[PDB]
Amino acid sequence: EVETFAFQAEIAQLMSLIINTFYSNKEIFLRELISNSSDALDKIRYESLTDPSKLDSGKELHINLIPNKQDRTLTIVDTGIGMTKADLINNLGTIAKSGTKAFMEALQAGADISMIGQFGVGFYSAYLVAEKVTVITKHNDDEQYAWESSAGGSFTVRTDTGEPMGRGTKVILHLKEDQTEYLEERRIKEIVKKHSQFIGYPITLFVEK
Ligand SMILES: Cc1ccc(C(N)=O)cc1C
Repeated sequence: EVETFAFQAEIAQLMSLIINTFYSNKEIFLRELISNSSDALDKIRYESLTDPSKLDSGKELHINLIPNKQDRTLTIVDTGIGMTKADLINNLGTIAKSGTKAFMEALQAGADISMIGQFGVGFYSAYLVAEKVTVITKHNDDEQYAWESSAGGSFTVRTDTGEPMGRGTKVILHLKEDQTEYLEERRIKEIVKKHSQFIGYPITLFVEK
């Protein structure tokens, strides 16, 4: 059972701008996704300070980066708070309508795409490098769901029958053919060191056979 939804017009416009604007500094997508993971880990940590059972679904608070050259995917995994089905549908837990409005006003006023995270819509920078994004998520208060979009104005949500996650979010980037540098260990290490050096959770870069 797959449900297909239309993006709000403003979010579709944000995604088309990200896909179509000439902008060479694409590597910032990874900083934005890691920042979102850190924010989600902060939320479950805060909840656990008054209710330790919030971590019954997993005590470890971490971020994993998993490149797969055979599938041409880069996956960002975190054990943060996750997202309910309602959160997924409501722009992955963001205020993306008002954030897009502010972002595009900033762009016409001199800003560049790298400042997207200051407007709460950094997730959509994934489309700088990915032709399709799949988001698998599990929140303590809901079941495990898969969101997916290749842009083009629509996204899908379905219950996920894949590997149970316990709690957290996996962002699977199906990379564009010309963006495979983001599967190379030395390139990922460079970006993490440049942009994510002060993230307060362990970031483990997995290696491949
Ligand atoms: C937009 C978004 C996507 C994934 C996560 C996460 N890693 O929980 C958080 C946000 C705000």
